[PDB]
Amino acid sequence: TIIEPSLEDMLMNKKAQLVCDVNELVPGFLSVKWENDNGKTLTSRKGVTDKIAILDITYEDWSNGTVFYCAVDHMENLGDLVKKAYKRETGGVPQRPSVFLLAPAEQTSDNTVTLTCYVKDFYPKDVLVAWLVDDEPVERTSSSALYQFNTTSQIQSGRTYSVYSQLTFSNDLWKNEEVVYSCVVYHESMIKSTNIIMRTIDRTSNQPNLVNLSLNVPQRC
Amino acid sequence: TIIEPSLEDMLMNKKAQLVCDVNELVPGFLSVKWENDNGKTLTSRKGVTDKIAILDITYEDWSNGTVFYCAVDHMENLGDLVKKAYKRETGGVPQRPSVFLLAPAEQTSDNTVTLTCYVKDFYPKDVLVAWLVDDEPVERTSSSALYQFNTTSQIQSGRTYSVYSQLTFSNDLWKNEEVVYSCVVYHESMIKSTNIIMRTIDRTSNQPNLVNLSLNVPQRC
Amino acid sequence: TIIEPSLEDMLMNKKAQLVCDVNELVPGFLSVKWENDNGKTLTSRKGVTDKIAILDITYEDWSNGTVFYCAVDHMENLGDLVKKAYKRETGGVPQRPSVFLLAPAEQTSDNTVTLTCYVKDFYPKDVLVAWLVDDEPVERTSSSALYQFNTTSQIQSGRTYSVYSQLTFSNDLWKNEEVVYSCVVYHESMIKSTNIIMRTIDRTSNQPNLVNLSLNVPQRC
Amino acid sequence: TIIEPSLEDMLMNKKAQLVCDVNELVPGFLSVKWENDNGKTLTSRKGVTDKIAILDITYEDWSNGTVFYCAVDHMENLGDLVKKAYKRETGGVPQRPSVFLLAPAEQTSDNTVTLTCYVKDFYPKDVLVAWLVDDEPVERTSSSALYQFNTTSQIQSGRTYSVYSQLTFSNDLWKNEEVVYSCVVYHESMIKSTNIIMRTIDRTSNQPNLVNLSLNVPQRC
Amino acid sequence: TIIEPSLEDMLMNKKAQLVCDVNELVPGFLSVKWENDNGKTLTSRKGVTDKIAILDITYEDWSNGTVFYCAVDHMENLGDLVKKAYKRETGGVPQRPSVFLLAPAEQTSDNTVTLTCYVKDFYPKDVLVAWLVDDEPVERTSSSALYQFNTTSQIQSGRTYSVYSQLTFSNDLWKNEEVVYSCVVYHESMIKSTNIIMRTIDRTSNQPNLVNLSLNVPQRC
Amino acid sequence: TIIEPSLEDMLMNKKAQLVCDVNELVPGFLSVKWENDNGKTLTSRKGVTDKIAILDITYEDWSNGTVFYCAVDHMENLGDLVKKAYKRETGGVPQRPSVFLLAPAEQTSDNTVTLTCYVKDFYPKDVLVAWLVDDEPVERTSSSALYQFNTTSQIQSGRTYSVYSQLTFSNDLWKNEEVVYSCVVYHESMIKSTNIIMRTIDRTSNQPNLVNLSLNVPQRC
Amino acid sequence: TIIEPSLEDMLMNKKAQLVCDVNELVPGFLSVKWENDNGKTLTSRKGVTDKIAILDITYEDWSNGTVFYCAVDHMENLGDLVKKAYKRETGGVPQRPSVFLLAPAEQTSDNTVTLTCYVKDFYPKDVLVAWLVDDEPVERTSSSALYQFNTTSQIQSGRTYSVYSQLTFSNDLWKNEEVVYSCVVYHESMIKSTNIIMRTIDRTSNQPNLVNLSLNVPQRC
Amino acid sequence: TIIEPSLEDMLMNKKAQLVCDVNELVPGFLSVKWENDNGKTLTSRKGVTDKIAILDITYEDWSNGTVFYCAVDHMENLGDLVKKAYKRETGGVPQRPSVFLLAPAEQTSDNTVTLTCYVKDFYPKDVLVAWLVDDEPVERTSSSALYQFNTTSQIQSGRTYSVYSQLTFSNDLWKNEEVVYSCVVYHESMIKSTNIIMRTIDRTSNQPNLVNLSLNVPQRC
Ligand SMILES: *[C@@H]1O[C@H](CO)[C@@H](O[C@@H]2O[C@H](CO)[C@@H](O[C@@H]3O[C@H](CO)[C@@H](O)[C@H](O)[C@@H]3O)[C@H](O)[C@H]2NC(C)=O)[C@H](O)[C@H]1NC(C)=O
Ligand SMILES: *[C@@H]1O[C@H](CO)[C@@H](O[C@@H]2O[C@H](CO)[C@@H](O[C@@H]3O[C@H](CO)[C@@H](O)[C@H](O)[C@@H]3O)[C@H](O)[C@H]2NC(C)=O)[C@H](O)[C@H]1NC(C)=O
Ligand SMILES: *[C@@H]1O[C@H](CO)[C@@H](O[C@@H]2O[C@H](CO)[C@@H](O[C@@H]3O[C@H](CO)[C@@H](O)[C@H](O)[C@@H]3O)[C@H](O)[C@H]2NC(C)=O)[C@H](O)[C@H]1NC(C)=O
Ligand SMILES: *[C@@H]1O[C@H](CO)[C@@H](O[C@@H]2O[C@H](CO)[C@@H](O[C@@H]3O[C@H](CO)[C@@H](O)[C@H](O)[C@@H]3O)[C@H](O)[C@H]2NC(C)=O)[C@H](O)[C@H]1NC(C)=O
Ligand SMILES: *[C@@H]1O[C@H](CO)[C@@H](O[C@@H]2O[C@H](CO)[C@@H](O[C@@H]3O[C@H](CO)[C@@H](O)[C@H](O)[C@@H]3O)[C@H](O)[C@H]2NC(C)=O)[C@H](O)[C@H]1NC(C)=O
Ligand SMILES: *[C@@H]1O[C@H](CO)[C@@H](O[C@@H]2O[C@H](CO)[C@@H](O[C@@H]3O[C@H](CO)[C@@H](O)[C@H](O)[C@@H]3O)[C@H](O)[C@H]2NC(C)=O)[C@H](O)[C@H]1NC(C)=O
Ligand SMILES: *[C@@H]1O[C@H](CO)[C@@H](O[C@@H]2O[C@H](CO)[C@@H](O[C@@H]3O[C@H](CO)[C@@H](O)[C@H](O)[C@@H]3O)[C@H](O)[C@H]2NC(C)=O)[C@H](O)[C@H]1NC(C)=O
Repeated sequence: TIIEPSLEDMLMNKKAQLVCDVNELVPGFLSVKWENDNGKTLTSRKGVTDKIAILDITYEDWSNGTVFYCAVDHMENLGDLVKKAYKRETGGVPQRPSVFLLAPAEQTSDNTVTLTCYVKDFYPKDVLVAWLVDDEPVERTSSSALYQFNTTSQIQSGRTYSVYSQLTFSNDLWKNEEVVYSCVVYHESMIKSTNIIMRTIDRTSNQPNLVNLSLNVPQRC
Repeated sequence: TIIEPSLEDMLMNKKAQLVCDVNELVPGFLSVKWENDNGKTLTSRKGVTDKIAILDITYEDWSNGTVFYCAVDHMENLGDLVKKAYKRETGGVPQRPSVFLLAPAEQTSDNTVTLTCYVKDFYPKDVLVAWLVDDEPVERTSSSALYQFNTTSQIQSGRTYSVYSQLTFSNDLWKNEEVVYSCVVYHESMIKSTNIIMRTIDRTSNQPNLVNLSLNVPQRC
Repeated sequence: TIIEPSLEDMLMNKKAQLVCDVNELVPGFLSVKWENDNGKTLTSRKGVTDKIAILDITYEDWSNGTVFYCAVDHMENLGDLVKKAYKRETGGVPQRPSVFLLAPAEQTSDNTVTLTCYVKDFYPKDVLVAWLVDDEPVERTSSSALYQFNTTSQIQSGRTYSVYSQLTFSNDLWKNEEVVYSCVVYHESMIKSTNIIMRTIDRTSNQPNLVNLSLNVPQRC
Repeated sequence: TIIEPSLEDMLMNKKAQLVCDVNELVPGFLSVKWENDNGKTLTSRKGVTDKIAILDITYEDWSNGTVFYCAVDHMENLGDLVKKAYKRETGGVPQRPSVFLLAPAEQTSDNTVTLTCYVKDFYPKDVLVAWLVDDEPVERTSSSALYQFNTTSQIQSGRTYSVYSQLTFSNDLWKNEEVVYSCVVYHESMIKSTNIIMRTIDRTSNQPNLVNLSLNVPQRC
Repeated sequence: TIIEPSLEDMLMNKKAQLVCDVNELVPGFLSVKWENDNGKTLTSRKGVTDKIAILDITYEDWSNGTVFYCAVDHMENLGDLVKKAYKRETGGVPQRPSVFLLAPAEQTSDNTVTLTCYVKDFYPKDVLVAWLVDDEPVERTSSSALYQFNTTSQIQSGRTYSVYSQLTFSNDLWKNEEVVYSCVVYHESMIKSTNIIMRTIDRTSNQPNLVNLSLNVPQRC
Repeated sequence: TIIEPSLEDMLMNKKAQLVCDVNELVPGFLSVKWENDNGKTLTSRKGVTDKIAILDITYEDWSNGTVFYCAVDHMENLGDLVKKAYKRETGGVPQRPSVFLLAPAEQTSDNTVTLTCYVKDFYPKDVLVAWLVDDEPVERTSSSALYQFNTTSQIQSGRTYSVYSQLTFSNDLWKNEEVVYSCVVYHESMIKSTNIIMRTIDRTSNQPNLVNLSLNVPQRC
Repeated sequence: TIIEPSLEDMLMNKKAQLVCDVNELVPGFLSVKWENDNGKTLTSRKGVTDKIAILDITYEDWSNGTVFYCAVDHMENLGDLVKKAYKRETGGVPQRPSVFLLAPAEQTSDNTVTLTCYVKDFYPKDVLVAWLVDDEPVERTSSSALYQFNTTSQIQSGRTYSVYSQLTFSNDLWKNEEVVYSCVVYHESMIKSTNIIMRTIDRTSNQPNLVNLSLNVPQRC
Repeated sequence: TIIEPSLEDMLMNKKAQLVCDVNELVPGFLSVKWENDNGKTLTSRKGVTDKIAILDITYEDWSNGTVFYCAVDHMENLGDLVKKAYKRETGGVPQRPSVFLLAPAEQTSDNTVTLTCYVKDFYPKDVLVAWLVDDEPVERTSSSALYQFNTTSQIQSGRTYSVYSQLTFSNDLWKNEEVVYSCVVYHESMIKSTNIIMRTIDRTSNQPNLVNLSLNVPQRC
């Protein structure tokens, strides 16, 4: 049995859905159930399949740290109860991440270009990084067959966390057209206002004085 | 009797309040009323004073263009009815503004510095502009009124519009802060995602010059 | 009844014309009148229509703060008298604005560029901003199709005023790169010398420095 | 049970050791065993504890892709056999990775700086990265409480990989006259490529400059 | 008897005064007279001394080319009549000048600098050149004592004219300031919109790039 | 009767010719005469016409300040004597001028270009300015109509003077021939040394950028 | 017996002195003599010593190529006659040289700076090169002891010749004076106009864009 | 009798030959002889003709300053002995020479370009300079009229010396955007010192550049 954490972007609307899927498919299955910590009857809903239980959760409970239980009641497995739990690590006071958007270091001869948004020192583990091309998400922009965004794992030093996000596209488009790309960070520290943090960049508006020199001495004979 | 349009900032959360103030204070007053276009009985609420009527409106009605009526029913003015209306032009497809964040142009001497945020070609006439000093609203932060900001009036052309916004503060902070400022543009062209357009100027570092170098001396032909 | 302030540009010749238009057109009309503060018979002139009253005012009176009165004497409205007044505030000493010419705002998405001329703190409200293409006003050469200019309203911080003005044209003309533009500002604090202040821009300015090289010296041990 | 891949740095001497650890510690344990794919008796050695099996492997087998098997023979678990294996993904050919040193990310809030090393593409999933400070990787009187380094996970696209690694230290050391930092990358393609980043001060005029180098000079004493 | 042309700056207000001074002072004098071409009685007035005749002339007459006559009627010289004439060449249509601001000319030996404003190929011979420091005339400043300016004669190449004008001051103001000096050119052709043309110059305008760096990277083998 | 000062270029050979022309041509003429200050008989010569008197003068007399009187002795005018004088102001002590050669300010659009020569602070007040295209007088080369040039009049500030000289030609030549233009200033402040001061602009090459590199990988610990 | 060619600088005044000195001092001496090619009596003068014979020569004869004879008539050597000759190579039309002034190549800290003047392809072998500092000869300047100058030998390729002249002084003086230097070449092809060619140089005025970088790789152990 | 100094290039192998030629050819000749300072019998060899004496010398003697004597023993001249000597002044410490490559001298009139090599300070007054293109001697497969090289004499200020050398060729080859020209200098105080110059073009934007470098890299294979 596997559970999926509620989507962050939606909980930034004070609502979301916590689904619990069942993996014990080797034997038969009977029904899913969503219960409370005390075992009280917690109202729930049914998903596409009977092995999937959906539960609507508001920001109040999610932030407060309340723990819910998803259980499987197969006729053959009723001898035991796999009463999984949704435990959220709480405590501490949120720390605001420090976002840095780094320009690409690829040279002209290179084939593709990558933009990296790096965020450091935020305590709450859950975060989300998205990208915009000019002012529309890359996942929905018309030009979406040549952009590839990804996010790495979280590296923890002390009580805080840090991650690196990425977005890659062809060098020709980087050096041909003129648009502004933005890395958008969703984090809990910014719930009071905006609910979001952003950093923008474009080729023509960086103007870093530069000098490039390459020396090859073949030493050939 | 004067009405005030709902605050866009909170209407982006799909809810808001339309308050109705009464100006005919020269004679006495009896009661306020909030009705529909057809004159039906439209549920309302009461503000601090009896001359103030509050009405809760969702984004559905506001965007659809439904018109409400606020009326005054003074015992002496009952001969007539000042049944004001809230008319909000609806028009057609919106347009996404193109924001530009223009940097200061003053010199080392001037006592003050000014950041300009020009936002152009947004068809709907409802727009809001805020500023963030480092990551939090400039209105509330460590700055004890050290930061001031004001927005100009709107320009028209075609069926579009345009506007500027300015943030002013002493240049001592400008050259001894090492922070990142940002102009936030609340508009309804991006109601499908984020609901905000940002442009930022980063001062956390100052590496104006860069140099790259490579040197291969293959010692084997 | 609506009044129009005397043109500043004309008043930079120590002459102008204060026109008085009548808005109470729902009933009939009889005659216009231009009087003094004391109600004395102040000589006036007549415009195209009987509802338009022209009054010639010299710089002496306008600067001194003298107040004139325009009245309507309709046969039916003679019971009352809507004796309008023209009052220009004059409490202070002028201040010289610091004009700045900000960075160009290009957008290849629509192939258009806009240049912003910003006027900083100046006490007296009366100001006027015009544009020159090379050495003649933009409204002479090709304004009919290529160039469009506009100016916003004033924003008052303390006792002083600021205003933004813009000029917009195609980016293809931007690439001509053989045209210096210039914004000229008229204001009352320059009456002693030339009545204007000028600033200029050119397509080529504030551009970074880049040097790229590759060398292959084939040595021969 | 759990196995640990052979060290890449050691394997750059054409030898290494593959250790096999046992995790089924809930019941007792009897002996470890290291066998071949066919089950033949493969000579092995014993480590500090009986639950640890060490096997010496040369570069020939490791590169060829030969698979070895580690088995546990507990007196109670003899009913079954957990004959784990060591499967290495081998295909195509090594791809020369390009490594970039990204711009530093200063943060005056806590007075720290971070340098990033980004290895773009490399087919085989095995890679190692180390940081040098004037040729002083770690424990060389500097890496005690001054410099910290970590490495992220692998992000895969198509049939290639990439990774980031970071080095963090206080900005006080970042303001020294000149210090040489390097990011050596040991990859199974015998790369051993060192990329240098330095902070230099212009001599004729004093201005901060950031220099990047890539000496490939194969000069050896 | 010598005549003085009307001031151009005043005539940019459509008014001026043509003075007639008498030089035949060796014998006595009786009275001055200002007449028309036909000898008709042309009204005039008198100045400080009886030998000075003032005549008010408007813009129309001056541009049209009308010629006035100044005569002396000494009791002894009445035998003849020295009927002076004011002839102003009219010719064809005007031309505009192309104003240029040439390079500065410094002298460390004498510790002084000089700025030149060159006007090129304007047809009408009447032109005036004035200087501004920041936005006010040089002749009226706290530093006006240490500012010297002058204009040369007119060199006629073909049908057009050219003349040079300069401004000289010490080298310390030049090095240690951020003032923008401007040369203003009044001329008849540029009369419809504004009466003047302007240019600007600043110490830090055209400079060369310079990069000077040194490096020492102790590798090891 | 009018006199012409001796040419400076020839007096830089310590010899010259002082010609005396006669203007009283309304009546007849008899003979010219060249005398001394004391009226003594000063030997002279005869020019093309009897009304022209030539007198050979060396540098000694010219510099010393000696005067000479040219007189007309017409049979009818013998009643009086128009005994003109050649008075050359002398005093002070020569001051060597400073020469500045100012490059053209024009751009690639206009079809004419101009070079400027600014000579300043020459006390004797006797200068001559010439131009050389390629070490050849502009007036004796293979393109005379293709080059035009005139100098302005002196402007005096204290006891010194200053002048401007201009050389004008088409913009096509300025981009093609790649020659070395120079401005030659004849003055008496340096008779002891070379009698001229030159300033040159060289256009025989165009290497706007120059890079210097040096490597050293000592192979000795 | 040794002869010295007449000075050129003075031959540019159409006069000079050809002196012949006697070296046969081992025996006694009687008298010097200056004769013609035909042996005719050529008038001469006597110098400081009886062994030195001076002969005044004009530029007409010197250019024509006439050969003179200087002879020694010692009482003991009268048996023979050492009738030396002054033969000038006059075999073609003069060719004007092309002079190039080269800026110093010293970078910094070199303690010395050199200025080179290279003359190219002049036919007549006789030429002189001199140097001027702020337009005053180096020999008779206040800072004469701070400057050194020298001229190399002549290298003949075909029918023409070429030379290199040099001027060396301290680097600090080069970087802390802001003066203008100039190399002046005296040659015969320029007798028509100014008798000389001249090139000028200045540190600040001549400053193309440049980049200077060095890289030591101390291979320490 | 004339002698020829030993070749420096050969002496860079610690051996050479000192040839002694005889000029007293007017009378007969008998035999040559090579002796020591003391007159002792110093072994020698015979060249093509009897009048030429060859003597093999190692670096030891040549550097030490030993002086040899060459004598002629003609049957008629035996009355005297013209015992020539080979004395090389060598009393001082060697100092490294500094080599500069001055700016090219382009003469488009003749379509030629000359490069200059300048050796600034070498104490031993024996030096050799060679030019090479593409790492090939100018006299190797490049000795045709395509290239021409020469060297000037030596100029000494005090204890040191300096020289100039030139290489001339048509500028058609100079327009080839990539060729390497080098100076190699042999001198006692060193062994070899190369200095290359190239004529490249900026890759991103066309802008010719002139590069100059001195790769001291041992690079010995
Ligand atoms: C580099 O990054 C890795 C990955 O974040 C760091 O290892 C991780 O360290 C954290 C703790 O800082 C581990 O989380 C938890 O640690 C506590 C320690 O008491 C433990 O009780 C929890 O059960 C949990 O393990 C995390 O699991 C661990 N991850 C891995 C893959 O090792 C590492 O410390 C970082 N090193 C440096 C020098 O920054
Ligand atoms: C410069 O900006 C000003 C302010 O936007 C422009 O004036 C405005 O021009 C628009 C053009 O459509 C006017 O729209 C009109 O609105 C009234 C509202 O009652 C409507 O009845 C008309 O049919 C029309 O839609 C707007 O009123 C007007 N506002 C003001 C204060 O004048 C001005 O036109 C701009 N300059 C240029 C050159 O366009
Ligand atoms: C931002 O700009 C706006 C527009 O200029 C400022 O609003 C203006 O503020 C001034 C100063 O308080 C107001 O002047 C007042 O005018 C009334 C008469 O209308 C007079 O009775 C008062 O004594 C005072 O002089 C002006 O009316 C007001 N205009 C508008 C349209 O609101 C605003 O204060 C600026 N600063 C901000 C918003 O922080
Ligand atoms: C962003 O980076 C992550 C790094 O994990 C990428 O996820 C990984 O993508 C690779 C390549 O598709 C997956 O490899 C696959 O592994 C399975 C066995 O686990 C194998 O059966 C497949 O044939 C293939 O080799 C890898 O599993 C997958 N890992 C995870 C945790 O998802 C992700 O695809 C990257 N996304 C973008 C947009 O670049
Ligand atoms: C700008 O340049 C003009 C032209 O040189 C200057 O005017 C000239 O100034 C000089 C020196 O004061 C005058 O010389 C003297 O004039 C008086 C009066 O005629 C005479 O008695 C003296 O013997 C001597 O010649 C010169 O005449 C005068 N010329 C003109 C046409 O005014 C002018 O002063 C310069 N501007 C400034 C601010 O100095
Ligand atoms: C490099 O420069 C040297 C400069 O000396 C050139 O050597 C000189 O070449 C000229 C060629 O005409 C020689 O002229 C000859 O002079 C003798 C009398 O000495 C005369 O009898 C001949 O008829 C002819 O005029 C000159 O003597 C000679 N000088 C020396 C010292 O060698 C050399 O040729 C130049 N080489 C190149 C490749 O440019
Ligand atoms: C310019 O360069 C020339 C050539 O190097 C310099 O001429 C040289 O000057 C030195 C003296 O400073 C002479 O050295 C002396 O030579 C005599 C024998 O001739 C010897 O007895 C002395 O003890 C001393 O060594 C050297 O001969 C001479 N070389 C030539 C070729 O003339 C000249 O000094 C430099 N400076 C100037 C201003 O010309």
